[PDB]
Amino acid sequence: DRPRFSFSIAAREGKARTGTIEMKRGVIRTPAFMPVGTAATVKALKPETVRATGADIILGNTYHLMLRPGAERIAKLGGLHSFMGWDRPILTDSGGYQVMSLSSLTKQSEEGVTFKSHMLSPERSIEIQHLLGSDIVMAFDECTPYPATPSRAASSMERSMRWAKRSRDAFDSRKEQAENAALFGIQQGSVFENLRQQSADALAEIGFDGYAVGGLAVGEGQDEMFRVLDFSVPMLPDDKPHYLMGVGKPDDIVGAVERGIDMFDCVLPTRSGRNGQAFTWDGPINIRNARFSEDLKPLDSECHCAVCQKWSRAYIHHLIRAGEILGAMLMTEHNIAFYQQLMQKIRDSISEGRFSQFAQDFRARYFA
Amino acid sequence: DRPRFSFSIAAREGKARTGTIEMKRGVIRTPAFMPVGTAATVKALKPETVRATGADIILGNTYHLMLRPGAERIAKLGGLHSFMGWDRPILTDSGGYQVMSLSSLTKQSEEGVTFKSHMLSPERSIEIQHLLGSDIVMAFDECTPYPATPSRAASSMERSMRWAKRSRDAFDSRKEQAENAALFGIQQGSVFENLRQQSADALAEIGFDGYAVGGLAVGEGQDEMFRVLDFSVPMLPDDKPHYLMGVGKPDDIVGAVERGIDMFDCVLPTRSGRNGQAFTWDGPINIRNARFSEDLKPLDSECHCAVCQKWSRAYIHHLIRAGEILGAMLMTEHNIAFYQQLMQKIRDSISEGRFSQFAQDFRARYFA
Ligand SMILES: O=c1[nH]cnc2cc3nc(NCc4cccs4)[nH]c3cc12
Ligand SMILES: O=c1[nH]cnc2cc3nc(NCc4cccs4)[nH]c3cc12
Ligand SMILES: [Zn+2]
Ligand SMILES: [Zn+2]
Repeated sequence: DRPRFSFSIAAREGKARTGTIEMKRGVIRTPAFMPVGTAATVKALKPETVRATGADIILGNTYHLMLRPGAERIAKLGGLHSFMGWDRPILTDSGGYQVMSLSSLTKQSEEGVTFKSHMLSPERSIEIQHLLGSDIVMAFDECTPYPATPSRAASSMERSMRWAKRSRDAFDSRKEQAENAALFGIQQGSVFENLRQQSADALAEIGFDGYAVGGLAVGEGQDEMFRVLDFSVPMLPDDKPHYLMGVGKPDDIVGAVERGIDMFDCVLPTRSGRNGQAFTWDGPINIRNARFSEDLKPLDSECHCAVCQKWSRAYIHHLIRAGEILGAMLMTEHNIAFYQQLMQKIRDSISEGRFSQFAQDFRARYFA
Repeated sequence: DRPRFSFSIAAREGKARTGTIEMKRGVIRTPAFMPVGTAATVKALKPETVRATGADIILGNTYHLMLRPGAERIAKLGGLHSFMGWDRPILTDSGGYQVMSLSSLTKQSEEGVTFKSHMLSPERSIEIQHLLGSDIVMAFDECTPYPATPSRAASSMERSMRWAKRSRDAFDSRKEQAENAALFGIQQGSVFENLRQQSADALAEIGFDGYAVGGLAVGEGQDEMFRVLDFSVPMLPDDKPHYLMGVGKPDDIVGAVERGIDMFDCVLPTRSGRNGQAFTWDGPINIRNARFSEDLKPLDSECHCAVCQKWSRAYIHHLIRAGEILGAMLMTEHNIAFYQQLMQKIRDSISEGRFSQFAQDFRARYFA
């Protein structure tokens, strides 16, 4: 039987790593991309389809779920896995990020955040994630807005570290959760090296199963994000997974792996898929464009997904233009599959010591 | 290799029949329910899922398709079957019914109907259905509104019979179509027995592969519809399929089979599914109802569909309330599967000479 949590690194190249996270509900191949489940569903996909794309784990947003059906109700119904029909690992977010993003009349304090649906404390967040039956639980933090002054970034980071300790204690106080789930801490500090160091030190002292880099992908742009990752990731414990929250575009993922990131999530493949954007190895295309109206080729010429085996650009163009549900289904399946194929190529190239070459080849073609 | 068209009756009970239609693209078990494909998709379902429910044939609406992408474009892309990924038979409607329903500034004449997208003649309709690559082609007719005076019903029916002859000639003039597809005529005459007789006589004189009962399910109600079917269906050639257009609710289907109907279509399982209505053997339920919020039972206790094997009422309730695409997917798959299971029970009971008993048992439970 698999352990609660075991991260093993099988191969390395520079700062990049490939390996596995073993958990009770399954094995996660790293670097990993986690499709996002909002409101207990990866939009427009049955869980079996999500698995068919290659996903080992999904991210469950807790924000909508804690509102409806409610964490308690989901617990009564047997937990999130049973509820939505996904039996593999689920990483849940804390709910606090989207509270700041989607709620109104929010009021912050040292205790937590109070909000009106469109009080969430570290303790309540951990409890909600428990009630959902989360496999990987995120500490409740505060994502510092960008740009931030050094003073405000420091104050925000310091609060987040206090909340990280509270998250740790709440998690540990619940026997069933502590024995069956894992807990990740989140590094803050904006773009400031000294604050990032203090945050990493605080998190490592508390001790977590994995470490996220927070406070990025919030408007700073790729150059600045990469610059911050350059010094921030080496501050985290090497022997634990590194999770870059909310990232991202294919090129962002490749660059982040080059800098030591092991885990990713974003709504981009799902959300932009329903909007008409399809990822290809020659860069993204918008299937709504009239140039695809009679194009019999698949979305991507090399993609192994079921959509590219069966349907043409012309048909998917028609579906998206017509507002048909099947359009969203096909675009989303392809995009998630593309992301998983990207992760597989990344893992294989690191394992073979040719990831640097892959990154170069990928960029040359993707941006040709 | 299968013939262009062969209808064989394997068993009978009263006016009810069960058998098969053999065509080049596949065999159709009768009595048959045809899921409706609007804009080249059965809403929220991949074709493989439509087939998995038990469907042998789908109905392709031509109205939206002749507007976008256009019949000519679909022909250039290889035809409707290739376009949407359904390789089994497709019955196409003439496009005229929805022109009267969905278009504005329509102008009728003996030549056909002129309309503004939100001239369609018998010849153009048959050509469009050819360009789509239809297996069963519907004659272009006029659905007389209800109620209709005897004079207006007569004039409308007479025009429809003239259009039926024009449809026949257009179909026969095109070698590829005449050799590979079938053509159905449509009986009109409103609720009037003498006009129904004249219409049946006219259609039989022209000669068709199958005969539809038109002009019903247009507001008359079940009692009146059944009364008209009582005298109308026996007027049609016994050795050819009988198709009741636009029907319908499960009880309507059962009663229509009792009166000699072999083929059905309606948007009810697809459309009402997305709205929240789920069919069960104990009658329809609306999954949005709060009473289902914590109900762990499947949509129906006996249903063999994949949805009822995997997901609870509680989950589907949540999805539909949240406006999630997966909600529409699951509801539609179940409803279409329910309809196919109904047709299977009908076919089996006729084959076993116990259909009368089945109809009684069905109604007693469905309306309990
Ligand atoms: O520090 C963080 N803490 C907890 N959750 C996060 C989620 C995050 N998502 C993004 N970027 C993606 C976006 C989602 C919505 C606006 S930007 N950056 C993120 C940072 C954090
Ligand atoms: O005589 C007909 N001719 C050609 N198409 C039809 C389609 C039909 N669909 C219904 N009823 C279902 C409805 C669809 C829209 C409003 S009622 N009745 C129908 C009658 C006809
Ligand atoms: Zn693909
Ligand atoms: Zn079912």
